[PDB]
Amino acid sequence: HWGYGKHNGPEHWHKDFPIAKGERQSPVDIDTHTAKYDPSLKPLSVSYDQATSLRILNNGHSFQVTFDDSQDKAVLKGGPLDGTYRLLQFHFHWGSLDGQGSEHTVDKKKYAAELHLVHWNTKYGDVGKAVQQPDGLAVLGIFLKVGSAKPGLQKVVDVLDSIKTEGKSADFTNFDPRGLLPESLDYWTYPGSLTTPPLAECVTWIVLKEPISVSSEQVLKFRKLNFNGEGEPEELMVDNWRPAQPLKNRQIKASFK
Ligand SMILES: O=C1NS(=O)(=O)c2cc(-n3cc(CCO[C@H]4O[C@@H](CO)[C@@H](O)[C@H](O)[C@@H]4O)nn3)ccc21
Ligand SMILES: O=C1NS(=O)(=O)c2cc(-n3cc(CCO[C@H]4O[C@@H](CO)[C@@H](O)[C@H](O)[C@@H]4O)nn3)ccc21
Ligand SMILES: [Zn+2]
Ligand SMILES: [Zn+2]
Repeated sequence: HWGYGKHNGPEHWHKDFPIAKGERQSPVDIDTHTAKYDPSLKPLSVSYDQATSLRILNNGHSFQVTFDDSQDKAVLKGGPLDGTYRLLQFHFHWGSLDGQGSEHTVDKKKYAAELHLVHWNTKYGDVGKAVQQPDGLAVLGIFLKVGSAKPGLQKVVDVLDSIKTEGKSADFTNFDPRGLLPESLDYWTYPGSLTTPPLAECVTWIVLKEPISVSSEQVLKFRKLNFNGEGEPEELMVDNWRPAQPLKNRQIKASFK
């Protein structure tokens, strides 16, 4: 009923999810010359030392690594946020070729991929309640460019052969998501939405300025995953990105000059 193909892709999503044409949809193009430096924005606090990864799963739209969010173990605070947001999962969006794959763009530039670390506001008790609130989630977005390998991604890439098709999962304990972060935490921020159905308008977006570099071999492994289930016609999981949506009545703020 929804995907990234011609007949069920982003241009169709509004029929089942009318909020797709809403006032705070994501992703957006980040126009760097219109984003305003906000000296009131605090440094982002990423506290991932006690993260407990659980599983890696092909859900037919991406692959995701899930975390134990039943306690304040891996949390995001600070930056534009009030209160504490627990890490639930990370996943990626990527392209069929290196010149596309990201969801956010920077002055219309598309990156080869984009990493989303999804966190929810503990004031609302569980993620299902958080997605119904305008400040319920915080998603840390990180761009990927192709160049050198990212050592902290290799443990992910090497297990993808075991979750090739929709529905497959595997144990993925003791994975440290700090290994996926760039050096700088300079960021842009704006209020937006989930980028997949149900497209709920519950996200404070925090998009890092500095991309991470991954190797061509690493992204090639992303592109060997399948959207389909085992035994169905093979359709490579590539181009699983929603394009930029209208900014409408929103301001993007920068944490840096
Ligand atoms: O593709 C995307 N770009 S995204 O960052 O906007 C983004 C955000 C999301 N979210 C959806 C939800 C609602 C609960 O669902 C979650 O239920 C948990 C168990 O409680 C997890 O087991 C499970 O992983 C799942 O995520 N929260 N975030 C999904 C896709 C995307
Ligand atoms: O003194 C200040 N420092 S400030 O930068 O914090 C600041 C911000 C503001 N505003 C922020 C907004 C919400 C976004 O709407 C904005 O985006 C445009 C394109 O999106 C149009 O919708 C509209 O023209 C608009 O510019 N409205 N006003 C006013 C004064 C000051
Ligand atoms: Zn469906
Ligand atoms: Zn995402």
